[PDB]
Amino acid sequence: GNSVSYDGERRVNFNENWRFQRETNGSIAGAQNPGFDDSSWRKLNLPHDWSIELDFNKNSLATHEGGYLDGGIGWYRKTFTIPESMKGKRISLDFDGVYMNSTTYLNGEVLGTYPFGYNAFSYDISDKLYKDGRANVLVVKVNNTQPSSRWYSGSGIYRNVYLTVTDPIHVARYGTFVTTPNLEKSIKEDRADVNIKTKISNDAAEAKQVKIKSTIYDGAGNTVQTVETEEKTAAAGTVTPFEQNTVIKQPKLWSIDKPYRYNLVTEVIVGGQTVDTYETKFGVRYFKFDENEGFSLNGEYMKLHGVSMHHDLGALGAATNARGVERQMQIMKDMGVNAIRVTHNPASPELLEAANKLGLFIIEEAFDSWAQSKKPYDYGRFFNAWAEHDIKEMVDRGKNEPAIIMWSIGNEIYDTTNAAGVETARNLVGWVKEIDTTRPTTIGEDKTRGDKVNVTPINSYIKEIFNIVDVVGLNYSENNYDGYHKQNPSWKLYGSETSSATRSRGVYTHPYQYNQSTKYADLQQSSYDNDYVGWGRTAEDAWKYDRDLKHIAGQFIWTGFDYIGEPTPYYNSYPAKSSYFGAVDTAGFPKDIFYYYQSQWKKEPMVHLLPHWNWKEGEKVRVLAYTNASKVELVLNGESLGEKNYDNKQTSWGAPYKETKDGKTYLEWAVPFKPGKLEAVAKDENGKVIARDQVVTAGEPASVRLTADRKVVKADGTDLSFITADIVDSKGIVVPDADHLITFNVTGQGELAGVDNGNASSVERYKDNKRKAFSGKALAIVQSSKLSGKITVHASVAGLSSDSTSVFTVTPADHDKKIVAGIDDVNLTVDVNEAPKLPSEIKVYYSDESAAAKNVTWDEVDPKQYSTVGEFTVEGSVEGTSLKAKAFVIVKGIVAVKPYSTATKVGVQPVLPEKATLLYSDGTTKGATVTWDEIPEDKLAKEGRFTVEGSVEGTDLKANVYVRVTNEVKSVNIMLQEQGSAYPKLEATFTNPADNLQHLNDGIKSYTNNPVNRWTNWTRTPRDAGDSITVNFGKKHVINNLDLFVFTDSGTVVPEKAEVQYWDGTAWKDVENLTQPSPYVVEKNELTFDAVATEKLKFHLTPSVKGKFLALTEAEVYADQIVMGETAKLQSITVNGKALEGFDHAKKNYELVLPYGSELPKIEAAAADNATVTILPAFSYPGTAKLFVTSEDGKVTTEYSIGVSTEEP
Repeated sequence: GNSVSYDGERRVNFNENWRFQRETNGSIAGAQNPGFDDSSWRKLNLPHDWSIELDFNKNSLATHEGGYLDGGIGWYRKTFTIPESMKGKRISLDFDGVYMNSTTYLNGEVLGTYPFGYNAFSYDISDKLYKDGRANVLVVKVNNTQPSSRWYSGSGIYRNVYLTVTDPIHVARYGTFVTTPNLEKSIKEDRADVNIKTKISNDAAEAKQVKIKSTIYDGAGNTVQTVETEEKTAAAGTVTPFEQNTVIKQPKLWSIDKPYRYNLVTEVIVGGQTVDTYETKFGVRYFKFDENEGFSLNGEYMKLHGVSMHHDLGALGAATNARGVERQMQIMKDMGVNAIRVTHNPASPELLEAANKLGLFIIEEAFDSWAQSKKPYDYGRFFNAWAEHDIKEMVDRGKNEPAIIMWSIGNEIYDTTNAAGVETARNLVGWVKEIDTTRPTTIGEDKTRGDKVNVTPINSYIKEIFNIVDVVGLNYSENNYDGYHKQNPSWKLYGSETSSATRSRGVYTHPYQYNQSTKYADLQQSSYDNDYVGWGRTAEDAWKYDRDLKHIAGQFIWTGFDYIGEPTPYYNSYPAKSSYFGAVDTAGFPKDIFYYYQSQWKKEPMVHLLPHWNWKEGEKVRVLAYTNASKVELVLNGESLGEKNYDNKQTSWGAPYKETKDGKTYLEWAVPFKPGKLEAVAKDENGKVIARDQVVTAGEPASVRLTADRKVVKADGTDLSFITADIVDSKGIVVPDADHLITFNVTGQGELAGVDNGNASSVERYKDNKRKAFSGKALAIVQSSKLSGKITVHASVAGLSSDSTSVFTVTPADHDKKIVAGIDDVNLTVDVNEAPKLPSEIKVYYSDESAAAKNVTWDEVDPKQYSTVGEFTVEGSVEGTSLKAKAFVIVKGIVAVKPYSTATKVGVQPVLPEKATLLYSDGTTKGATVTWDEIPEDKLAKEGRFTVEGSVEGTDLKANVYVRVTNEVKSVNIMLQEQGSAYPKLEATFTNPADNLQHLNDGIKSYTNNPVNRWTNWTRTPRDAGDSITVNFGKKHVINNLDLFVFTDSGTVVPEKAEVQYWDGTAWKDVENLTQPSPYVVEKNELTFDAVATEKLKFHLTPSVKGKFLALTEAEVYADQIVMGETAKLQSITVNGKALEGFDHAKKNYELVLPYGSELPKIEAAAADNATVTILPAFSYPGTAKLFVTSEDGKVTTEYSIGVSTEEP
């Protein structure tokens, strides 16, 4: 409980040294009062979301709409003391945000409560604090009862917390309001009129004469204008407004492509000298929403290329972070976005700051729902009492911001059709108009959609509300865009939410089909932009609707970034947790629709090829090229496939745009896949090259190379660097479908903030060290600490060469001068007897992220280290700075023999794969083609195993493999009947004696005229729960089809469902390719279920019409295959052919002490009755050889580990 630091700064950071606890076994009595002992409670910093830390409970009170993260009640506590420096002056506690139903106590007394929680609030605290110097105990209770939102929201203090220390006479909470009336006219004379409607409050015991000095500061820092008011009395305890006017000569206008701003410093003067100062940054701008010409900033017309977003920052959870929000805005700007529609709740301050700096329009949403709540614990529970306060606070906070151009009142509100809804809307508009009057108020409506093909008539109350608001927004109602403009010329229209399509990264299924909200087995969505919710639209359709109409200001594509929760195409699905709507995945890797929108909006030339190039030989693959170029041709590994081009179509008012004759905005080809490289060139209207892009096929996974966005970060303790882990081919090409487990490791002046891959269907906790790559990529976030230095990140994958990358951490004072911040170390790996390569120039990283390449002098080299196997380091120097370089080089290759195993049995040759691993005793993992030795049938037609030599190609040494006695598979041929066979036997939960179950495979049906064949489940006792049928097999074949026909009578009906299953040999498991049909009582049917090892095949049923019983007519099944068998435990263990000390099942690990520098031991092990043993020869000095064995049929196994140890040097 250290005293808060303070050095005269008006606002003091308060995120340090807090304690947290989450209720798990009922209420924690006595938490609020100081008497509680929180010694055991964990420490942490306040940008924090205790709902992302937890794991995905599928029984969480929040269903799929919420991400399945648990909510509940959490407690926060801080003990602190006020330094004497701040005694006798006003202090207040400010929260920028804390989720639902906050209740804060101080010194064991209720300090206040605030339900809304998406919005900042404050409490006055000076009186409560102990001026005696005692320890003040602050407690915050958060009661985010989980069923409270549609989208995942996090929990706890997810925004920065501050203390505000000011003189008793001080500027108000938001006591500044900079506006430039009539700028549209005054700009003609290069003169920006300014008004400063500042406010000051006096908490002193008696009124004092007060004076204001306000000076507008240029962006660089030089002054621009100054003003000073005549002194007036400030009545004690009340706010006395002031107003000043000034003119700025030749203003620098804020613009999307040039976001300039001015800083205003208001100094309060009492007694002839300053007593308080306030900083507020504004900009000079003027925009108009015209009912005919739409949006236009300054005197320039421009469409509102916008996207909706959610406050969710991704792997960070709900916790705000400046760099993360900045990265999101920068990516969206790179997409060509102009405006951001903020969620359905107010914006974080970091979002507004990023918008101002990068130049993006912002629309603030007030509420997700009015009094009519949408969830049992939603905000509507408190609306009647807190709506005015919340809307007033939001408008007051955002008013000075130049980025904001709107104040949305709500969205998707189900009581908006009632008269009371109109009354509430009028009241809300009035409340908003009280503070701010220079921005329109709007509302997003969806009920106007109706049938999305026709101009739906408008409900009367909706018409009244639309008249009330200044600008009207529409949800998925493109059909009403032009009609309502004709029927209501006064209105101004724009698309609040359009094209709610779904798409996953790296998934390219059903290219030639468009489906409306259809689930799939793999829990994915096609990236061909052909899947959407029923009310949504294809992105091309929505963009075509918006583009053609002048009066429409623009659209806001839903969910620029996907977010946790709301997986609409997979309602109530168990593994699905994250929305698919994202144009950029949760981690931040763009999808292909990113490039579509880039081509559509950004004016720079570019090209992107949609599908990856790792398909099967001889297959036709749909290839689409998003581009704004007039021509494109694909050079398929040397030969041009064919050129396609656009037509420079012009809109009604003459806007030029490109599109094909067919009316498609994207070029397309149908190409038979040929492995190799596929390059595309964009040719301008004259046929001259303007941009290029290529996709090249990848091979086997080779490495895990890491890339960081910003290699230099600030040491403030919160700046982040986003590192991308890519599974890449030996050539360095990212493998399109790579999905492996990556284990990270971070050391230095930084910590692992989180990990991500973007797999919406993965339920792997974000706050963990390891993460499974999805579509060949993964993301690890590292945050700097208070101390300068470097952060080193290490990643490793089983079977692939590891990699490491560095991130340099400089102090905030350093980050304005290009002092040398560090140098990246070259990583090299070469075969034995292979010379190295050191680049003549290496990248030297100054501060300010202004890195560059510089000359390098490399120290002498001794060829001894490369005519051998091992590891070492090489040094160098750089002329520019005294800092030294460094290089790590790995030498590996042929060392010793490598273990391996395979399997066989009677009548079948062993499984001889055509590739062998180059798993030498050094950690090598290269693969090479192998031809295994021929074996005669004398060895194969009996029990036992044998050794087979692997004639590897291109390598000096051959591979040796051992044989298990379990493998069994022959063919996939068709079979009709068996003269002699005992396999076709069946059993069921119940069967009627008068209906033989074995008659279901006679092959006879009663379509024309034949004997009646059926099976009966009728019983006087109801059996509506369900019954199942089973069939056994012992074949070595693959199934071709499956029968599920049905017989019906006065008592029997069709099954409700068929939950087919397979028995590989140890349990029951559901089969793949189910495709169960709806009732089929009329005509024939055919099914082609997946081929699986199905020693016993079983399917469970339930009655289609309950109260009736089950029946069948023909359910023949055909084939099966077998894999596994039996074996025993471990028997042998050795080190360099010797024994081992203290070897027993009980001990976890064993080691052998060796002289220092000794060659790594050869470690071998064997198992009784020739079991599968995962032998692991020693590879390097650090590490231990860990072995695992297969034994018996179930959990029987034991971990055997031998750790190499040495003596001192």
